[PDB]
Amino acid sequence: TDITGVCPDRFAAVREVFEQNFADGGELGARFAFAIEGEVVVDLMGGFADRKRQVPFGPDTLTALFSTTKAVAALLIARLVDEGRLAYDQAVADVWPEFAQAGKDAVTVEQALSHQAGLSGFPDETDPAIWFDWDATCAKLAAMAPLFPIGSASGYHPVTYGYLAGEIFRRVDGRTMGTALREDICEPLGLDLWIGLPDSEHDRVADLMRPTAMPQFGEINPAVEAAFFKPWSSPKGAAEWRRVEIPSANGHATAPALARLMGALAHGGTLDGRSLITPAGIKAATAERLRGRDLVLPYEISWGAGFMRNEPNFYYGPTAEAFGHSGWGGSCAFADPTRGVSGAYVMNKQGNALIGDPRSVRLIEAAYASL
Repeated sequence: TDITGVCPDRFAAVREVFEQNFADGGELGARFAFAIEGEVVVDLMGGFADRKRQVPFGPDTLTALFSTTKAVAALLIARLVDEGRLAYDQAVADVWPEFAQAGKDAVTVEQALSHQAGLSGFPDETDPAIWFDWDATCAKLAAMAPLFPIGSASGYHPVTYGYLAGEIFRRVDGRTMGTALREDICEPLGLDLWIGLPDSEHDRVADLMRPTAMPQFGEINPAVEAAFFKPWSSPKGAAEWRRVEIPSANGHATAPALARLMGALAHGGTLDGRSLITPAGIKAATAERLRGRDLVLPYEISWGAGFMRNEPNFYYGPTAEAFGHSGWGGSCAFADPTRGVSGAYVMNKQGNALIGDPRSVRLIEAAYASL
């Protein structure tokens, strides 16, 4: 396997681990980026963008991020709160009056973003194309009765979270998340990161290789059932799925784009001299809302306001208070404000680890062991 990119002598262990991930068919293509105070210092590429292995996974290759996108949604909300346009303990119904139905009139923003609001999936018969109709999806969520109580256990919302976060954002900011992301962050800072991908970018999107075997969920319950095991649990063709905005699942990016964005959260909220958020705003967004066994993801999880915190599983390295989010098949992006570092692993061969895919964990551990 030809590994290319930048990797200083200080991070030689990262290149070694990266090369080993490609051994014995562990990859199709992948990119790993590691940043110190917002500056990308490691950016390695290997393998192929296409299932035929005829096209290199290269500098402009975009990949679907799946739930790694949720870290971007969380940041966009965190900015609204930091700007004083929204408060984490504000009732969702205050900005989205229709949400008050079925007893949800007191659910707060931070409760929704930490998977407490009981809307992990639709339990009842649902058209599987509803997800392509933003208004119909939000209307169904607004009318839905929660599947479990606030402040009991989190029950990860794999798809619905993007509509909860996105609609709160839209009603407060005015723009969609993807539009604000592009206008306020990605265009000015030159980040190759998108929610809602125009057709002109589709030719550089990597093929995906679907998992060899299903992930091993925990005990069945109505939340995991609705979230993952219905005919309608997941979202028409590949181009429309790219074009629309699904802030829980359909972001597209390169690994350095995510490492730079999370790097700003690791470096006082500033990226290339531009303040995205205050330190106070970062601290408010990442504070633990609750911790314990998740009803949907088969893990003990400490949730911030949409960010996954690192303890107790340490899939983002050794710092307990680091944070980020991981994606279906193995991608991830994280920030460590304590050490000032950030990183992202973006690949197109999907594994069956819902979080903590060992390809990403080994790379992050090698990066930290190089510090």
